[PDB]
Order: sequence, then structure tokens, then C-alpha cells
Amino acid sequence: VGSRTWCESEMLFVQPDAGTKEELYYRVTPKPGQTQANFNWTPHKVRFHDARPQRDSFDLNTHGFTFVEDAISPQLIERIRADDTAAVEGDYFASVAALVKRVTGADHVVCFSPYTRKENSEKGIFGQPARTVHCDHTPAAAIELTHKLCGEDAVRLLQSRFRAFSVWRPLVEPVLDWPLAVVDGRTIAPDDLHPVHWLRYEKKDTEPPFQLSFSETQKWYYLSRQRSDEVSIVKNYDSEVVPSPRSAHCAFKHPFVPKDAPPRESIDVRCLVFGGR
Ligand SMILES: COC(=O)[C@@H]1C(=O)C(C)=C2O[C@@]3(C[C@]2(C)[C@H]1C)[C@@H](C)CC[C@H]1C(C)(C)OC(=O)CC[C@@]13C
Ligand SMILES: O=C(O)CCC(=O)C(=O)O
Ligand SMILES: [Fe+3]
Repeated sequence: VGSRTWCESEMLFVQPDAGTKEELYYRVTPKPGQTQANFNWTPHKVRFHDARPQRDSFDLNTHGFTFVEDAISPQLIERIRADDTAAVEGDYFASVAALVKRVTGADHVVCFSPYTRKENSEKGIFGQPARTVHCDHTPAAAIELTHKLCGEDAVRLLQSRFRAFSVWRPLVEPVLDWPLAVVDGRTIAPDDLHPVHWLRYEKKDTEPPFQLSFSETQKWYYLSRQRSDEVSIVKNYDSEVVPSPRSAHCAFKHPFVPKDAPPRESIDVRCLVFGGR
């Protein structure tokens, strides 16, 4: 079940054969009598390798994720846990953009779609830890978001280095239960990827994310006891041919944490990233 540097748990995947017929969709809040989806989630046991002993070795080009030290003030953290929207869209966005610029050297970073999560929250499923394995954007979705956020400039930006990240930070520390797991992007096979339309509304309203199916080839990691000063950057899209075009991520129930541990709290923000290395 566990050893010094790994543990075992489960996550929700899609079937390897999902989406070979029609487009997959999942309704977030289906009405009575409405069909919720044309596929089922399937749990699979996964071995989670602790990234802690090799923390500084993981790289956004090689692995599709990286961990970076970046302390923020206790007051910004309490403002965020208080759902202070102005603190998120102002101070925290600025913090994330600046962090991403240190890490990559990018010329331009655009933050969007922040989600503050709390273990079995009341703000719905996007305010709760993610239980299905996903990559936030397909290429089409990343391209669409660049047009939507960057206007005219997109015609030039989309032809050089373009990346999209999820930037994830614990708001209570250390994280014990429901840690964010990330996969070595070199171990994702193209057939593991399944676009799924998340219907927040009656109709498709954006381009979709990828949901993953399980494979024994996938090498899954987690950073044990992650602190509020330790930020996970998880790559959802990259225009450059690098060993990991993307990673994928999801939370899992940790087998060795006490039942009565406090709820996990975190904030994640997506970012479009232009230029850099
Ligand atoms: C339990 O829900 C999760 O596990 C994930 C989640 O928590 C969130 C917040 C999501 O946002 C998505 C899809 C995921 C990754 C889901 C799978 C949808 C639901 C709304 C925002 C869009 C958007 C920003 C328009 O960009 C897109 O490319 C389309 C997909 C996302 C990123
Ligand atoms: O906090 C979680 O459980 C999921 C976070 C996430 O999906 C993201 O950062 O894109
Ligand atoms: Fe995500």
C-alpha cells in the first residue's frame, strides 16, 4: 500500500475506448430525465511516487510540471480563503504572473479562471478537489482562449512559443489528504487522451479539456506534505516539441492520513504564457 517514497490509491479515468463513437459530454447539473453523459468514469488503482526526494529535478519541458518556492503573505492567503475576489484578480494574479516569468522568462503571462477549492465545499464541484484525471485544455481550447483573451495580438502570438499552465498552491498547510497528483508527460500516450465537453449549461459553450484513460505506462507523482510556499506549475499545453507536450493532474484520497485531518484548501489559476524557455 505504501513505502518510503510512494503510496497507492485510486483516481477516476475514462475508458481507453471512450470517444471512438460520438463526442463525449458530461453535464455538470443535469435536469431530471436528462442524460448526464455518454460515458462512465472508471476508477483505477495508481502508484503515486513522492516527488519530495527529487523535488527540484522536475522540469516543465522534460516532465510537464515543476515545483517552485514562492512565499506569499499570510494576509493575502486569508483574503483568498475569504473569497476576496479583488485580492485574487489583483494581487494574486500579479503574484502568479511574476512567478511564471521568473520560472520561464516569458515575455507575457495572462491569468484567468481562478478556482478556490475546499474539501467538500459548498460552491459546487469546481470549488472542490478534482477527482477525474484531466488536462485543462485541448489544443483547440488553448488556441480559442488566446483569441478570446489576446485579441488582435493572437495572430502573431500563436506562431511563436505558446504554453498554458495551471498554477496550484495550498491555502492550508501542509497538504495531507487530497494532494494534487501530476503525471510525467513523457509517459502519456496519445490514445490516453479523450476530449470531453463539460456542459455547465444546456449547450457546449467552449472547446473542451482532455480527460485521460489509465495506462500502466503512466508515471504518477505527488509532492508529499506540500506547503503554501510550494507552488505546483502543471503544463496544459505547449507549442514546442519537448519531451512532455503536457502533463495531466487530479487529486486522490491519501491512504495514510487521519480521517479527522482538516479539509484541504487550495487555489489554482490558469495562465497563457508567451515566449520564454
Ligand atoms: C471537476 O472539474 C474539473 O476537474 C476541472 C475543473 O475543476 C475545472 C475548473 C475545469 O475547467 C474547465 C474543465 C475543467 C478542467 C474541469 C475538468 C471547464 C469545466 C470550465 C472552464 C474551462 C475553460 C477555462 C473555459 O477552458 C477550457 O479549456 C475548457 C475546460 C475548462 C478548463
Ligand atoms: O485542486 C484540485 O483538485 C485540481 C486543480 C486543477 O485541476 C487545476 O489546477 O487545474
Ligand atoms: Fe485542472
